[PDB]
Amino acid sequence: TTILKHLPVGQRIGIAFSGGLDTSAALLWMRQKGAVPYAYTANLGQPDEEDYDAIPRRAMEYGAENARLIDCRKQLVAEGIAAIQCGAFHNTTGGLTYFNTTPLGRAVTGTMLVAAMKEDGVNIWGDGSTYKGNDIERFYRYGLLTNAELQIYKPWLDTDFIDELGGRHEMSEFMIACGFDYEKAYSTDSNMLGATHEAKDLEYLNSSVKIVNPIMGVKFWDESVKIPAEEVTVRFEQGHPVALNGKTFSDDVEMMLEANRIGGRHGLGMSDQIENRIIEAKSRGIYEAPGMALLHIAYERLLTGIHNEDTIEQYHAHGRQLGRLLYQGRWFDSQALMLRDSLQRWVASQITGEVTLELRRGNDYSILNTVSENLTYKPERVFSPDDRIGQLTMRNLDITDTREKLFGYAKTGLLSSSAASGVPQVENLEN
Amino acid sequence: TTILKHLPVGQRIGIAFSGGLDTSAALLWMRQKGAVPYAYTANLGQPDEEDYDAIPRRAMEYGAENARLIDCRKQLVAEGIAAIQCGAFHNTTGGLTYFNTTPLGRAVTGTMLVAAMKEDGVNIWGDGSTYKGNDIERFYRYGLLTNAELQIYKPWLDTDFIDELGGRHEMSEFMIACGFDYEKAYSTDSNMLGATHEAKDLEYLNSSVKIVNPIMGVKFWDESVKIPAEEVTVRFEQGHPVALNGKTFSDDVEMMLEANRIGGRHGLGMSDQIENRIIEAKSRGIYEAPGMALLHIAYERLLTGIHNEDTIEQYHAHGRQLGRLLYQGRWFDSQALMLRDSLQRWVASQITGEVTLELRRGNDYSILNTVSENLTYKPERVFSPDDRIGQLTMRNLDITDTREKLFGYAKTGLLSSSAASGVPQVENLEN
Amino acid sequence: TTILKHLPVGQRIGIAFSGGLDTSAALLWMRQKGAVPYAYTANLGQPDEEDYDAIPRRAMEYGAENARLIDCRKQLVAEGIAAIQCGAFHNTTGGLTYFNTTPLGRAVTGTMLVAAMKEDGVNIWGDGSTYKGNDIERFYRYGLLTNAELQIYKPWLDTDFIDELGGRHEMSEFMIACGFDYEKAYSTDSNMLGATHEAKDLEYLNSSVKIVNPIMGVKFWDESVKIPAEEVTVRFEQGHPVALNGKTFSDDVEMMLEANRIGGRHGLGMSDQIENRIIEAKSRGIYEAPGMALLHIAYERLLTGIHNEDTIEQYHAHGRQLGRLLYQGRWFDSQALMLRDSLQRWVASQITGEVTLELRRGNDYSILNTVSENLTYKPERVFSPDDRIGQLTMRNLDITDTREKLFGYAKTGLLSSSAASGVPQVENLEN
Amino acid sequence: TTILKHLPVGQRIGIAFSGGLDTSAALLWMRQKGAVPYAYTANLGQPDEEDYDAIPRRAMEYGAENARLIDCRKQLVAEGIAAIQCGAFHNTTGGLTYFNTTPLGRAVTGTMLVAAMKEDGVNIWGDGSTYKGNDIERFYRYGLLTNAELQIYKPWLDTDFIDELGGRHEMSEFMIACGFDYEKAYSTDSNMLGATHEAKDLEYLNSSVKIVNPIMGVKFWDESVKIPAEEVTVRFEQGHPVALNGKTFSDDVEMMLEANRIGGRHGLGMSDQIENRIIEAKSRGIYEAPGMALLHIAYERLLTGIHNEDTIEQYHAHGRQLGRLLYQGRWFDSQALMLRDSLQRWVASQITGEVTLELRRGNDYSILNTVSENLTYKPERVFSPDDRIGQLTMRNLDITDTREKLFGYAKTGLLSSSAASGVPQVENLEN
Ligand SMILES: Nc1ncnc2c1ncn2[C@@H]1O[C@H](COP(=O)(O)OP(=O)(O)OP(=O)(O)O)[C@@H](O)[C@H]1O
Ligand SMILES: Nc1ncnc2c1ncn2[C@@H]1O[C@H](COP(=O)(O)OP(=O)(O)OP(=O)(O)O)[C@@H](O)[C@H]1O
Ligand SMILES: Nc1ncnc2c1ncn2[C@@H]1O[C@H](COP(=O)(O)OP(=O)(O)OP(=O)(O)O)[C@@H](O)[C@H]1O
Ligand SMILES: Nc1ncnc2c1ncn2[C@@H]1O[C@H](COP(=O)(O)OP(=O)(O)OP(=O)(O)O)[C@@H](O)[C@H]1O
Repeated sequence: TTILKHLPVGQRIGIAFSGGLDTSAALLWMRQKGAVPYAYTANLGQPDEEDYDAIPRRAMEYGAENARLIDCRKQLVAEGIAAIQCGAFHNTTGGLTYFNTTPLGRAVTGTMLVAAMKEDGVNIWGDGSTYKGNDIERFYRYGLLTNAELQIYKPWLDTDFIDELGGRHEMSEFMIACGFDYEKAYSTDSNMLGATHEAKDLEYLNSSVKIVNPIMGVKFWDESVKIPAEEVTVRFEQGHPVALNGKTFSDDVEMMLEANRIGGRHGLGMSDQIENRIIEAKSRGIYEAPGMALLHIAYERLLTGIHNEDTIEQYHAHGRQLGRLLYQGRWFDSQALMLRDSLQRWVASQITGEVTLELRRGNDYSILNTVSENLTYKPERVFSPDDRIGQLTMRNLDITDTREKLFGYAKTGLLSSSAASGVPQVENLEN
Repeated sequence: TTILKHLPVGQRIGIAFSGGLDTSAALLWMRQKGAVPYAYTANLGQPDEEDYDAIPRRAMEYGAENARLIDCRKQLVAEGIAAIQCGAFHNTTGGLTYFNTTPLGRAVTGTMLVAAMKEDGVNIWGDGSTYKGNDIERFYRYGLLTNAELQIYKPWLDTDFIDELGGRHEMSEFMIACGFDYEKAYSTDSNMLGATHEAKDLEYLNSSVKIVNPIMGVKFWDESVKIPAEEVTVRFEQGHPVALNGKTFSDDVEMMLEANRIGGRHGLGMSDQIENRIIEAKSRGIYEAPGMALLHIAYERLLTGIHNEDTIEQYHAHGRQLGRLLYQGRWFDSQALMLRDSLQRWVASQITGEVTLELRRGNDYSILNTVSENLTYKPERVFSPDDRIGQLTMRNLDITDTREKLFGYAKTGLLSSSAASGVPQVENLEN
Repeated sequence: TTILKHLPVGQRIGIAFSGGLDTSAALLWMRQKGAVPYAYTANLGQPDEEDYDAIPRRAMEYGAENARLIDCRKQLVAEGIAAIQCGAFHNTTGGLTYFNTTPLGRAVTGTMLVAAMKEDGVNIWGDGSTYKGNDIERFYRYGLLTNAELQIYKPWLDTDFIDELGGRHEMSEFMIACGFDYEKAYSTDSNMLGATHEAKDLEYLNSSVKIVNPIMGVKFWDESVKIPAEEVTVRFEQGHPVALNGKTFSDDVEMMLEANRIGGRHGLGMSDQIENRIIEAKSRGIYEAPGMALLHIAYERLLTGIHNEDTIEQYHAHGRQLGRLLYQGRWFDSQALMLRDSLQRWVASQITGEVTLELRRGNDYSILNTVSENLTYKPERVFSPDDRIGQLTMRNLDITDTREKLFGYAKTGLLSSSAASGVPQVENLEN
Repeated sequence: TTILKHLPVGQRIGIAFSGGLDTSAALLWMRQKGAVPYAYTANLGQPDEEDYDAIPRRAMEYGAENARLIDCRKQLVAEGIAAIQCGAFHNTTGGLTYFNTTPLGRAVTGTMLVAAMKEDGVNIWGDGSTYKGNDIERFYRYGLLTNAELQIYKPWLDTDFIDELGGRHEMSEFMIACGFDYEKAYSTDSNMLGATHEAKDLEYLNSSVKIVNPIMGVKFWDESVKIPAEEVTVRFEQGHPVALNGKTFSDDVEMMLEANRIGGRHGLGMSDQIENRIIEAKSRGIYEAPGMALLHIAYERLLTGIHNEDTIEQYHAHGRQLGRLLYQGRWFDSQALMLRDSLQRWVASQITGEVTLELRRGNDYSILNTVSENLTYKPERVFSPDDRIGQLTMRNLDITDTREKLFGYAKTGLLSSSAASGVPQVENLEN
């Protein structure tokens, strides 16, 4: 089988080790019960993490056979930039978008840590994501995709485990009992692309961003917090974000880190979404992604000045589709690769230019300038009145056909046959 | 022919009379040259219009055989609400949307004024839209659609006319010469759904919202302008917006007028778009639509809590498609009616509920509450760990197929065959 | 729970009783083991069924508390006609289509039999579909959709059951042992809309239609079988198929039965498809649907003469999407209803006319005539050379933008910069 | 201007010279009137053309300054194969498809002949396509795309020309008068990918394929014509068609020529389509494309055995969209390149395998075998009954939401609240 319901005694088990209580207690438990756990910690540039190096040490202290720190920032930022280039975001509300930051983190974490484990001769994976969420499924697909012989063991869904220790307090009393010493209004996941806040009090639709203490930006909704308007420039070269406020970077990680600081000072990008889980039930989250939002705005502004209507519609439609696949843990499936590759090659390749913005609070900003060697937009941009008259006349054929259709629809009752207005009246409950 | 290149002497000609210099001079000229012009003015609830009644009088004074004021507010608001229900908006940049307010105005104006003219035995139409824009084509389609025998005469594209008087000063000197007495950094069109600002200085991408004196809201970008945060509630009943801040209205026109005041105090909805004209060339505009934006945000928030993923994706895809048809002057074509009707019946019908927002400046706002008897979202909402294990296992078949595809793509060079990362590397210029 | 793993002793259990060995043995077993089974047989107009009345009698003989025959033909044909109107078919190969006949049968069977059971105070359902196929899931969704308190019991996935009797021979020896007396190269499912043939020898891609003994048509691939060319006319009225060869019918069931005879004499509609199961693994089937195919061809021919390009594209795109939802057992989900309703109202409503065809063997036929009061097509159908010149000239703006894009793509290596042909060369493995 | 209304005396004019009466008379006339015409003939592998070499000679005899024969077969076949790989076909009726053969011919002809002309210092183009069709616009876009300074001169839309000689007889009397010596039920255009038949008697929907004398295949509808069943194998390697009946070819042109012979003996691929012109009016045509059809069938059969559901849906949707762009003369526009490139790279690259078919008459054939190293389909292809039970159970959340929606739709009147059937009844004219 793929999913082992019980602890594989004596077997080498890889654990995606975050360092929290859940994985610490599970690691200690798996060792105590006879398994040989190996710890793998992903450096994802978590904004509230200042000492990634201490994590593998705690894993060793708790029983890990070996513990490694895998740096995933470069790959994370590369995929985040690809998402920006593809507009691979689908959970939107009134124009505010969730930038699929956790989905991106799992795609890189799931593949890189499993590759690292297979490299160390480890073919069993364990991660603390619960059986009720999206993550459990994302890690599942990316892992089996990377290692065909990968088997999954999640002690948290093992009777023997859940039996004795099953709650937070249960795990804490367990650590104490094992000889080792050692709560918000919501849970937070984060990486350098963004932070998500969900569960607990955020489960209630009457809670709001007001109970959140943002970790990548300021509380822009608090009028007492001072936020000076700020001018910012964002420049792209062939789809690559290369300069912020005229400064370049040694690598994309440093660029994204700076994008985060700029948007962070304003709270740019924060949204509140009710979304659909992979298991077709809804969930609610409050999200942060200051740098992604900054790049996304500049990218789209350039896009509107550089590409034609049909190409921009493909960016939107293929982008939304890709966003859903990314969210489902299918970022590397053939249908996703095809959409991503096509958008990167034909849309992003031409995105060269610079956008100037004035940022104030949250999502309030203004566009101040747009420049590009590739613009198809031109001020006061060729044809005569007579050329237009002919073009207008060529429309008569189709207008006549449409007029006949309206007559036919009125006849069959879809449009009111009695409309002393001139405005066709569609016959449904709303009109 | 349909488009008459020269003035039809002695013939009754209908003129969409706005009251501006252009149509005033044209009316006087057409009468002077032998035609029998009839004036029709549409009451569209233009925000900067306080005396619609005086317009037909000026038409009479300038030579109109008869002049009528056609009230189009009810139809305008009805179509605007339908657009909200259908998310019929397509020009977006970073989540900021143009609400197709001029397109909606033309659809109602073009049909209603032509119906009024045909009613008075008038079968020739003239309107001052230039031969370089979208409007000329919108009025053309809606008119011929409403009156099969409609012929078009636009003096502004008549040699005899353009010859003598051809400029603004030319027309002004013409009025004076005819015995009658009588400039911004951009041109403005507006109706009660919104205001558009384009041309002149706005043709330059280095101009911005800063040179605009908004007519439906405040200058939220001016830090010296004081804008108190404000809580607002918006309630829908079966897709119909029925209450604002707990108050109902005698009709939808009054509701929209109030929505405008609420969003106006904050500058909600304002955007800057580079878009594609019907003639496939780009144009730039700065837009206002405070009430539409307010309703749009609340509607979408409810939508995310009430409908499933596939239904919401149809709202987005069909909505964007509909927005483009609306923009092209095809709001009543069969393909548009089908999308609009389907969305009104199956999506809007279930949109019942109330959304509470906190508005600050421009597009900076927060969602404070979302309630609905039709929510499918439920706090802490059924299945066991074992149920999930089986569901996860059912994925293996497709994961194996995908793994084989990745192998095949690496083999054919689409993915790097040499990737010591674990993260598949797509082979294109961006990666 | 929803799915009962073990027999609910003493409880009333509803069984979708087909009369085959599987359900006969299961019914006898469930009674013998203490449950109180009720039998429900759906009359679906199975082509190879001549005595539906005897089925409930055999159920009574085997232990059914009560047995009913539910006529589902009218609903089946109504849904089949809706599918035709919506082009709700998605498994196609070289233009040959699977008409989703089993999916349609399950939607009507699953809802109607469950309603019948709930009517008799029965709230547990059992059906013999295996745990490896699509059907098990289709019946599951339609049942719970119709009865919220419905619980599922499938003895075939019950250890106690599978234990003792688990094979065909096991069940046969069981009947004998219980006091009652009593194999092709593939399995067949069928209803009056079509017949499916799959499994066994058809699992192999080197098998073909040659091993199939069609039950709704002749062996058109056998040159020794004589098939006279035949002229046939098909007439629709507002989307409803009303006449075949000039004759009308007392109801749609009789019309479909005649459509089947006409197409059957030729083998019209037969296809061989490799498709994707709901569980994302592939399956292979050989299908028959002579009447559906006949109506589908005539409907589409009229569609091409009556509706415009955008409307026809929506028919194809929304139709394919709907076909997939139908196949998944989601024919009544909101996203499906929206697509189906929109197509029926705006596309089908205008389909009035008659198509004449000459049928020969299999899918070889010719179109001989197409007539319709609603045609927008007209022989030698308005504009001048000068009108076209202007229209062509209006294209220059976009052509220039496209030329600049080609230059940009060549520059970035997507198109060959070295092409002494004039034909742009896309840079990928295929060119 | 771009389109010259009158003959540019003394100027070098390039003429796409087919050799027919129309271009022969125009060439002679343009020389006689003072222009300096250059002739360019495209070798497109026209099936009914046995002496392409004589064409430029006749051009020289009629006054051409120089005349060249440009071989376009290789490029034509390359683009035709790309279309097959992308399923770039959109005019379909009952599964029968028009393979966009003229659109492909114009894309190669328009670009290659203009490049040849610009090469000879010729910057004015003339072609005999009428102002009422699609071709005039296709040649227009491909030409200006290839040569920015290209100007168009079509004598057929020149008053001076149309004045004196305007009809066929007029042109014939003209040739005689100039010292040179020298009708079906429809017009035919053709190249090695296919033949189109339209106009004249085919304008009437009561005409049929029976009045057509096919030029690429036999009259399969004539029962007296003997057509022996034939087995054929088609093999692809990474999307490239490489073998037919086990034989390979020196180049793709020879392969396509053989594909044509094979399908031609049976009349495979012939269809009758009512379609929409670029100018939104309908037209009718009868088409031949035996080789394209043969490759298309084999390609799709392999596609169904190799790619997953989402990837196949993209092939269909993106393919149909691409087909429309191709038809409009936009085969090289950015939105087309993006769709074509994505499909070639991610779908076609994996199409390796062989399909065996039995061809009889017209579109009647059977699939006999399908093999591929890349198949994801496998006979008797992993999961247990318990795994399926859990997977089925995970559906309850969404089923409950859907049940609530049905209740809501019944409440708002979209579904009958009174349905003693169990089958939800959609409330519209069709049900
Ligand atoms: N930086 C990291 N390195 C390695 N593994 C990690 C890292 N961050 C998270 N994980 C793994 O992912 C699991 C889930 O993450 P986390 O506990 O933060 O999520 P959550 O908010 O509880 O949501 P869910 O349970 O749905 O995943 C952790 O138990 C751990 O196995
Ligand atoms: N309220 C109205 N009632 C009747 N006709 C109107 C009204 N508003 C505008 N029109 C008609 O529409 C024409 C175009 O409107 P307007 O002059 O405001 O547009 P514009 O900004 O110049 O842009 P364009 O020229 O592209 O339309 C006017 O010349 C007039 O004929
Ligand atoms: N006419 C009918 N009336 C009632 N129930 C039926 C009828 N036809 C089929 N069924 C039910 O559907 C079940 C599955 O049908 P059948 O055995 O014909 O399918 P199959 O070819 O074995 O494929 P699968 O197992 O995937 O359904 C039967 O066991 C029976 O419960
Ligand atoms: N092989 C060729 N080489 C060069 N030019 C060609 C060739 N075939 C066709 N053309 C050009 O295309 C024009 C149109 O082709 P043709 O006359 O065959 O089309 P048609 O059936 O009359 O339809 P339409 O007028 O709509 O193009 C010809 O007048 C000629 O200029």
